[PDB]
Amino acid sequence: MTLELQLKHYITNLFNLPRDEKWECESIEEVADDILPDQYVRLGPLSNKILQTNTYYSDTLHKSNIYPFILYYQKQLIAIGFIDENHDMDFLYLHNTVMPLLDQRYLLTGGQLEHHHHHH
Repeated sequence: MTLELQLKHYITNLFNLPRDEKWECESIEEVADDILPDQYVRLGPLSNKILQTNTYYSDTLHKSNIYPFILYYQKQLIAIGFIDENHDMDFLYLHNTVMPLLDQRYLLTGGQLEHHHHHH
């Protein structure tokens, strides 16, 4: 039920990349504003805050040009996201220090393409 495990499975399932391939974790201190867009850090408390970001890089991730990372502060998950080839920012779990803004479990595990009706 680990959040990091779901993130690895979610990313691998998204591009259908080998799940038996382990990546290399890199621990470095980065500013939320430098990484996350100003749209989510226009004036938020994460302004000039140094959050520990764990970026993972492997042969599959490097080949697909995908840079996945997890943001946490004081041993606490703050937000999760990865950058695809389209440079588009994909957020699977957003949780600010004060209160969370966006948090959808379906997106995190990848909701179906339709769930409005099924009883039929």
